[PDB]
Amino acid sequence: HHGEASPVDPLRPVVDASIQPLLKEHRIPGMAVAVLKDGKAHYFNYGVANRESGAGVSEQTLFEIGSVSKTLTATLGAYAVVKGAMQLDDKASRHAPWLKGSAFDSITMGELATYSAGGLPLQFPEEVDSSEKMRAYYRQWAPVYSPGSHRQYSNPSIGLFGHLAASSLKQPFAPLMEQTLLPGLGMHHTYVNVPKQAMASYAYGYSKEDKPIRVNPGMLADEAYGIKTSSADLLRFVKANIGGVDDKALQQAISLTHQGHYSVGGMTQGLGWESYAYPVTEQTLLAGNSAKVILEANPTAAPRESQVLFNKTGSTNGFGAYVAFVPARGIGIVMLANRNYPIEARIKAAHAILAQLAG
Ligand SMILES: Nc1nc2c(ncn2[C@@H]2O[C@H](COP(=O)(O)O)[C@@H](O)[C@H]2O)c(=O)[nH]1
Repeated sequence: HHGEASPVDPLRPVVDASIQPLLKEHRIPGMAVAVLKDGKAHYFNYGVANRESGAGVSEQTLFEIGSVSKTLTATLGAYAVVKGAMQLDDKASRHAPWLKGSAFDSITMGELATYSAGGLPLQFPEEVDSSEKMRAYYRQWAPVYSPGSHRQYSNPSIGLFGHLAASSLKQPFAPLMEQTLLPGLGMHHTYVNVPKQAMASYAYGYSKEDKPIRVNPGMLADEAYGIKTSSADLLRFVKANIGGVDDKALQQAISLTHQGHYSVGGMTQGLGWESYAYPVTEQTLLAGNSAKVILEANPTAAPRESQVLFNKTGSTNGFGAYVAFVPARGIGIVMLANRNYPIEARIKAAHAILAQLAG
């Protein structure tokens, strides 16, 4: 492209300098990046969304965001709190009579949401592939740790929280999310189930062997890791987490997702969101998002006292996402890739970009 005008956005060189080495190094087919600064959204797009169509990534491209979905699930849950349909200290079996008689008689909704129920695993056992088998699994589950004592990052945990939260509101999760929560968040290009009308915008994910893949149906996938969104919509969510929204209940729910419950090292666990004192060292940010924190059980420590950075990683077999933002500084970043590349790479690059945005 020698002789073409270079893009005019003065933030382009900052983003490029961090993102282009990322795409080359881990051979990422496409990434949509969106950045907030001084009340304005800046979109930077790289590569291709679908190798069959050759279509370039844009801020309208739909990516799987994996566990970033948990921030939306948690917001739905907080929304049920605000509406009075549940409290975080409710026993889980209050909201599901099929749970009465089990350990979930003594486990709170809050503990489900914050992966501190007592050692629920990261994933369902593979044989748990139906709603009936799911119910059986929960009723027979044996607590490993006492409730509240340990964080074990778990899809069955926040998955069940999302599920009972929607049950408290007398609506199935996916319609509730798409019809009430997401439109209130201004997220009109975000889906649990991507409709016919929007499929052409849906990227393919790409495995380590460069095979085109999309997320597999699994139990409570909708609740735990099943959202598809664009970088523009996700930046609207960042903005909603900073400036707020017009729906009064949704506004409260957003604030509730920021409230800390406990900490692990420098990370403080909120509802969905994980938070850090800002400015935050790269090492601290990497530690909070490390294999140790993600994969193994960690003891719960006292939460950080209520400036702050909020963040969440998301991954599926073919996608890698990350979002971080600092409300006190009006800055944020959304990075959505159609390849599941290392979390450490995501944090380092976001780290770097946010630091230059902070000025
Ligand atoms: N070893 C292992 N890693 C997982 C499993 N599920 C997700 N991960 C990884 O854990 C990290 C965090 O997931 P995320 O929070 O980004 O969805 C990602 O690197 C993701 O690929 C799993 O079942 N086993």
